[PDB]
Amino acid sequence: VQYFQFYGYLSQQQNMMQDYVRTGTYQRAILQNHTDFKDKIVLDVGCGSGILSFFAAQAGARKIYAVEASTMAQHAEVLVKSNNLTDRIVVIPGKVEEVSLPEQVDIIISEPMGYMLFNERMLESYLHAKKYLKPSGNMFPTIGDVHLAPFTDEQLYMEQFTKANFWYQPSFHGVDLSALRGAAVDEYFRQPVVDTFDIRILMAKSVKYTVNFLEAKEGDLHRIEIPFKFHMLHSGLVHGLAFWFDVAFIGSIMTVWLSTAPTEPLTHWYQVRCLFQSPLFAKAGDTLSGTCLLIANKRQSYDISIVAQVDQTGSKSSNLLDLKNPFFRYTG
Amino acid sequence: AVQYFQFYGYLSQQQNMMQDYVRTGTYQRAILQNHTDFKDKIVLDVGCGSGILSFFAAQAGARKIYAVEASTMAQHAEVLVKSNNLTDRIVVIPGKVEEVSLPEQVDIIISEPMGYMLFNERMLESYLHAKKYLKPSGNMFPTIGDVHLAPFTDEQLYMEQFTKANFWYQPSFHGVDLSALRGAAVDEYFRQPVVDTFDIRILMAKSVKYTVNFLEAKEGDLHRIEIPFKFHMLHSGLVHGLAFWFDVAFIGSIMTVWLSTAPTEPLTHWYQVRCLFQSPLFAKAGDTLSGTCLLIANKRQSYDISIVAQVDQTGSKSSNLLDLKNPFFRY
Amino acid sequence: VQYFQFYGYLSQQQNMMQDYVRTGTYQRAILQNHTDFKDKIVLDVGCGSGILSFFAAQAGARKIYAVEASTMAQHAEVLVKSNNLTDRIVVIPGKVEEVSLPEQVDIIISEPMGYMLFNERMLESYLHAKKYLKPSGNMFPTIGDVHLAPFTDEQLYMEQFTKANFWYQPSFHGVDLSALRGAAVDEYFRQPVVDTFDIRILMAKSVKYTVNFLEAKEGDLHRIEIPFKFHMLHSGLVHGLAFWFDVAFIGSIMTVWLSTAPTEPLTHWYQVRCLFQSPLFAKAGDTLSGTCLLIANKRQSYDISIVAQVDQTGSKSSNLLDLKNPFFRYTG
Amino acid sequence: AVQYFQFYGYLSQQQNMMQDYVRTGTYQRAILQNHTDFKDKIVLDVGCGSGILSFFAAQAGARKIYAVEASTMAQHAEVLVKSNNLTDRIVVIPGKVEEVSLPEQVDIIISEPMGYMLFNERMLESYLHAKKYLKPSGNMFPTIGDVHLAPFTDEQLYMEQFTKANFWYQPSFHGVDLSALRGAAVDEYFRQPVVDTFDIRILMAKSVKYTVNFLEAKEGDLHRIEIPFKFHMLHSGLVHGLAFWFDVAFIGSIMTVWLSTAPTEPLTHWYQVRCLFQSPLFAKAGDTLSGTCLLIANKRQSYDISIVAQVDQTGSKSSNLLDLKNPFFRY
Ligand SMILES: Nc1ncnc2c1ncn2[C@@H]1O[C@H](CSCC[C@H](N)C(=O)O)[C@@H](O)[C@H]1O
Ligand SMILES: Nc1ncnc2c1ncn2[C@@H]1O[C@H](CSCC[C@H](N)C(=O)O)[C@@H](O)[C@H]1O
Ligand SMILES: Nc1ncnc2c1ncn2[C@@H]1O[C@H](CSCC[C@H](N)C(=O)O)[C@@H](O)[C@H]1O
Ligand SMILES: Nc1ncnc2c1ncn2[C@@H]1O[C@H](CSCC[C@H](N)C(=O)O)[C@@H](O)[C@H]1O
Repeated sequence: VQYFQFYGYLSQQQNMMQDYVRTGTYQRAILQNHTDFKDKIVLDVGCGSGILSFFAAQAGARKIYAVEASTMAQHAEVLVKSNNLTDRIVVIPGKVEEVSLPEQVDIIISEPMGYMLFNERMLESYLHAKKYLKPSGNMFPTIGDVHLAPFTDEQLYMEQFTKANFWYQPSFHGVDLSALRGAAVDEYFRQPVVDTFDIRILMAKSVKYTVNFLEAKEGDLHRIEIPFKFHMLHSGLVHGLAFWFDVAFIGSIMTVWLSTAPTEPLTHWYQVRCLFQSPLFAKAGDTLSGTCLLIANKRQSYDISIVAQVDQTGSKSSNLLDLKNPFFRYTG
Repeated sequence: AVQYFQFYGYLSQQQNMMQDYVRTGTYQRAILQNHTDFKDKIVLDVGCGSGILSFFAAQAGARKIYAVEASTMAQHAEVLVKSNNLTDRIVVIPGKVEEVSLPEQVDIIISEPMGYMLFNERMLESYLHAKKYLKPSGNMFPTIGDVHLAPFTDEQLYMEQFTKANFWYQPSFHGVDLSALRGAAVDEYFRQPVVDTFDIRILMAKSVKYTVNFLEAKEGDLHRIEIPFKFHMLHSGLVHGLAFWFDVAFIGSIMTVWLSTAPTEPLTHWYQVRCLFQSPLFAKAGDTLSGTCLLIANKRQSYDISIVAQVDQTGSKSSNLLDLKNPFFRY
Repeated sequence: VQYFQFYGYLSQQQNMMQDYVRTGTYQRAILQNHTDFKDKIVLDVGCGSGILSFFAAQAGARKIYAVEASTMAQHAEVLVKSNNLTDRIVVIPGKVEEVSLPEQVDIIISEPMGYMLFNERMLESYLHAKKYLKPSGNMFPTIGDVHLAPFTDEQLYMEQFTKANFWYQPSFHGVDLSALRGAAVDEYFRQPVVDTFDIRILMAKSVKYTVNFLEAKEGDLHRIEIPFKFHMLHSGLVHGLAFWFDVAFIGSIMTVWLSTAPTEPLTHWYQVRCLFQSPLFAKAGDTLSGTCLLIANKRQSYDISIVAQVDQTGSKSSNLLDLKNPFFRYTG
Repeated sequence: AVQYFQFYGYLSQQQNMMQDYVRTGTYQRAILQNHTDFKDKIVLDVGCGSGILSFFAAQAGARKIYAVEASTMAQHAEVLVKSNNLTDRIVVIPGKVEEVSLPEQVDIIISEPMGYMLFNERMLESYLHAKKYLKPSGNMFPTIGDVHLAPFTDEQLYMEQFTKANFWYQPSFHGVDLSALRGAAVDEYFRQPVVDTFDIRILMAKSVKYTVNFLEAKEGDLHRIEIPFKFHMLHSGLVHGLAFWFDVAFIGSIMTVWLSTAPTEPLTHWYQVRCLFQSPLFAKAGDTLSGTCLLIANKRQSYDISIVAQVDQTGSKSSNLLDLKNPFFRY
């Protein structure tokens, strides 16, 4: 509930700000689309530091309502004063779903993307605020693609068992821990892995899943069924699925893309890998079918259910992951 | 706290404490080498986690061990009690020690309730709370706890933190002035305790110690903890803040056994904790550096931490707040 | 059979030579006992480089027969020539048990000590050569003590399981290896550990076992029964037994000791630890009883059988070790 | 050799080869990615050890795999075949490939018969021997093997080895002259191949490669192996000897896959092998350094290795023997 404490620290805000791909692209998108802003009314949902509102101001917006739920709002307000933008940017402390704007807006801007795009469940707030949009008003970003794909990583699916095996000692300071080995394995396999990777570990082309923020409703995000049918370009043991995302700022003048793909430069979102507990053997030619099912939970996250089978063999694999507790493997 | 008990509910977290040999092994050495403190006795383990301390209790020859765990871990602990044929003797009791009801009074309580700076997490309150089940002449493991503090010089540390805050002194970041929050940035980062280890060379005075005798302290003593100090400086330099570590003593019937987190001793998972002054104090050898640490307990289960210090000679004062909720693990 | 190749390399000879405790003590022992040598006849069994014969020459021996089985003999001969000792030192290529000396000798010198003293089984050659000793002739060294004692080392008994657990992977490149986990554990526990250690890991005073080279027969070394009864000075988990040895040069003038104890400086013999596969819990006061049984085998070594029980509990432990394949844990 | 087969009889030794991911993983990639070379075929694994290559064979869709192991390991391999339900398809056959009798001819032989310098251990002879069970148009894994060699400069190496031998140039060691064997000491140590890795910067010329096509070579070809070379020097310096590494290619029906032990490639358990000259040769850039490696097979299952080299410009020759029986593992 109070993960807003997390967003209160300037250090956390700094982290996002310093992601040049993230913050630069946002700026590019807005100023390169100045007509979507010149003397328009704006809603910045979750402004934090304010940076996005400050960009909307650069592009000529008349009025920008910058809503922030955390105590980061106080510093947003201090910033609007020293920049002398009190005439154009209004900070509103609170949640979008609880505060009241004095006016309908022309465009909504926000950076509500989490790991796997959906993590933190802020996109539901983004959508929630369409209640303030003027009809035919725009949203920045406008759409998001989630990509997923099969990977082969033997060493990653091995770290998992090497770790768990602490619990396979028959005499730790004289205690037999081996009865707990199974539960340890299970814990590590419930953890989505956060780092990047060589793109060569991929075994099929991604399949994408599109959310259009102009059309989608707040409740479309409680249950995200991602059906997949892969056509394996390479033979090997498949150790799980890799996920990444792209967002799109469709402006009047131009479409700008902010991509978090293994191919584009690295961002603070890295990529997310979900291991299978049973590797599937596939060969080039085969189809890897299943569905990835994302079920919104109480801890502002998603229960991930991944069912996959190789159509030719028929051998199958099913895994359940806990997105609120990931493993950050990124070191260098 | 809901998040605190979820934390110790992950096997990975229990494994990490267990994997710390110095900790895990000292406890065993403590328990086993004063077996008389256990042989044929009734034991209480407060927050037994994996169950590891109660097993050591069983090895010493205890008769009955009540192992209270409040996390999910309760269930995993009981599995281990079965697979080890200690169903005999180890009764896993799910819940908080405050809330459960043991059927009996105990000859000795054992526990590992320590956090960074000794007091972090505030489990010593629970540990002392459980004294209500302690018999007269009943021992405790640990028995006492010394907190040590000493002034340090480490400019690299100071710059490292300072330069982070100095992100917020920019005249235009993508054409945006952040300098107004320059102040607030320094405040926040320097509220952070740096957790890592260091070469003892960086220390500039014998440490003052603060002793808490667990046999005698009430739960409410820990609500306000006031640590005065007087450092007789031993080297001239910039004083960049304070380093904190703790020792713990298992005063047994046969032997005392220490578990230390001193920078001079072998490294543990607690590492050491340094706080930083926003601006270093200048001190000469032979000078006196004095002040107090105030540790006010709070709703949210920390720790509002205050450190005022002044070089008496020059009257150079420095006051600091510490946000134990936001450590900077520099390792 | 042809481990004599090993002793052919000058590098291997150098290694022993460079052990200052070993080579210095030998020298000290001989010259400090010059009367045992002045104009006496000597047999150096396994002279290698010759170093010991060269010491006997320094102490005034009339005649020294230096027997060497390996091709190291050729270099021994080259060395006797350049030192100009052809008059006093005779190199005889071959085994003691196969060559023939031209004469009975007054003293036998040799360094036939191996790991745990007995390893390599050269002491049987040392004893074998008593057939050349003049009655009331002496032997250098004269006696050896083997010491053993209980130790506590949790981390050492843990390396063993952490290693074995490679074999506890359910899917290594897709193969389940776990059926072989037991045999892996067994292999590591059959391996005596060679390094040194802090003496504080000891839990009882050593018990010694004495061989007197003046009296012992070649066949007393095929079967070495070492009965032990320890009185635990400390409480803890006992993870096996530590072994080390001492030898004694009992001269007319003086007894010199060459000690390989954890307390004396480190030598190239280090110390040998044998882990139990089941740790025994003991407390100060308790007796740790059992026998260590050393049974000479085909690979010029010893099968070690260690039976131990704690008398108070009655819980017992039995282990079998393979001395021809040790694990050298010594690094720094 | 009795000692060679005892060596691969220890699980620890099999584990060490398996743990080498580059090796173990390249083979898998090789087998699995040209599955057609296996799908529904009859396979021979020569010296299967743990059984690991035959399992990959099974995964590719083979029909019958004859896995010959000569060590104790035969028994452990069969255990794994049972616990994996591949009793179906993997027939463990104890003994040497030379001595056993397979009931059938095979569509493809697979093996990992490589040692340091490719040829060490001499198992390529066994590998090629097994061609007698190979059908016509039958493939082999690996198919070919390139040996690479190139001159290197590394004075630290040269001194390190030299200073060891210089123990034997002492006028009196505990009053004893060893200098007479000074010569013989240098001989011995410099017969040793140094096994470890190195920065590619130390190499002074493009490597010449020596290709052995396994599809075509008879067992007796490997008895005398003569490797001529001509290095067009690329830097002036002291030439301290030669570095040797090998690559191996799995020429499949779908793809070629290389497994390299190049100093430019990721490190493997074979590391790289350098030989040392007793005295370095001096060479200028643009100079030609030429000579030959002679590798004469011998009773005792090595390797008598000869290396003569001369800087043509100056006529500076250097001849060396290499004792593959005595490597100096400098890692
Ligand atoms: N439901 C909600 N209502 C108001 N603010 C919210 C919110 N959910 C998340 N936020 C805030 O939105 C911020 C998201 S991080 C984005 C920071 C800033 N917009 C930037 O682009 O750099 C956090 O500070 C968070 O506290
Ligand atoms: N008030 C309380 N009542 C019961 N258990 C508590 C508690 N406060 C903390 N704990 C539990 O006690 C454990 C402390 S960590 C120590 C674990 C274990 N005794 C060991 O030595 O490794 C955690 O599992 C935590 O969940
Ligand atoms: N049975 C035997 N007959 C002759 N020489 C033997 C032998 N058994 C072992 N040796 C030789 O004795 C040597 C033992 S190492 C001792 C070297 C030398 N005496 C010194 O003290 O430095 C080896 O060189 C070995 O080859
Ligand atoms: N001539 C021969 N006949 C049968 N097996 C042999 C052999 N020469 C060597 N071997 C065995 O083949 C193995 C080579 S090591 C390779 C092991 C396994 N194929 C892997 O890839 O990991 C050893 O176990 C060795 O004992």
